[PDB]
Amino acid sequence: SNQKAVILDEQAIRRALTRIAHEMIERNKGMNNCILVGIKTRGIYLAKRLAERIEQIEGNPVTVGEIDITLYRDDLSKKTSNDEPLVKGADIPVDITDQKVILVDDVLYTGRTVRAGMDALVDVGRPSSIQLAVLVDRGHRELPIRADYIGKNIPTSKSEKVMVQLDEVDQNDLVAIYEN
Amino acid sequence: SNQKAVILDEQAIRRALTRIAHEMIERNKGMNNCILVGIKTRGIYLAKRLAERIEQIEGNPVTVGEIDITLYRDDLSKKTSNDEPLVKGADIPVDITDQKVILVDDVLYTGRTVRAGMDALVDVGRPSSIQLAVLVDRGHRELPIRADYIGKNIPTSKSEKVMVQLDEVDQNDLVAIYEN
Repeated sequence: SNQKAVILDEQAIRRALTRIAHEMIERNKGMNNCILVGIKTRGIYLAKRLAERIEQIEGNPVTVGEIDITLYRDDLSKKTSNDEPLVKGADIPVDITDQKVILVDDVLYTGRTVRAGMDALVDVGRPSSIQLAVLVDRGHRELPIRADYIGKNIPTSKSEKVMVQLDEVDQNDLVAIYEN
Repeated sequence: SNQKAVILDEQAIRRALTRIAHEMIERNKGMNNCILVGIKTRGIYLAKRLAERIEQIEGNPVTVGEIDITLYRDDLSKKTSNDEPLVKGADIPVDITDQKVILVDDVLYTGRTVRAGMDALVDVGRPSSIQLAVLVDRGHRELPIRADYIGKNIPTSKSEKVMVQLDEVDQNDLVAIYEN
């Protein structure tokens, strides 16, 4: 059992998202004229949970969009994690120009997925600003990107992988770190 | 005289660049296989100064590239600062793929110029990472960008402008803050 450790149990996930929701409301005037955009399949589901939490706290709906991204690599190396983002498409159901957008990512690692998400946003509109909310920050950035909202920060080596499980995809809520 | 204040005199500029040069060498194995790329006219001149400082400390030359960017705005508002970057072109004289690149900016403000600089880099190659060095960070980010190396951090309001003067452009070395 010693090559996996739980870094967020289901309670901690709920608590972290609830805290992020409150931080969004405090920093962004109750989230009027602010849109959440998920990246990664699990980032999308997290953005939808966050929108529902903000609606319950504030009483007004929050719009959610999605950016569909797959990460590839240029070589045959299985150890190194996928680090070249391909934007498959995007669906943001309202105009973002002059609005605040918050990108929602499950795990902040190299920053490359975020960079492609910002590019996809500025391709469809001219938001007044883009912020970044992440469930876990595991360090090892390869770009000059930082999150505005963080569920939990953990130290990691490059030999490790962080796995997020969500009910919607995986039929359970958990975050764990694994040795590769 | 009370609508301008000097935040870096010529001594402080020299000292800040010398400190950034040492920090680059400590963090990046003496800057072998690391390229500096300036953005903004003054960011280019700063990158060339930094390269010369690293050469003097380490003894090996450092390659400098340039990205040519002009900032525009979509409206007639003179108060708000220019916030839409147009990449006019780039000249990076070596391949950047699998190399470390450091972008050099004079003043970090919204982050939008940096975002266009990263995009221009990933359009011509696949660097192993991109870092960011700035002479001054004046806050008020509009994107989730942070510098890796900072000469000086200052608090500012949106009513203020930061002016960098360099010998190469302005015939003097100074940084000041002004009330708009």
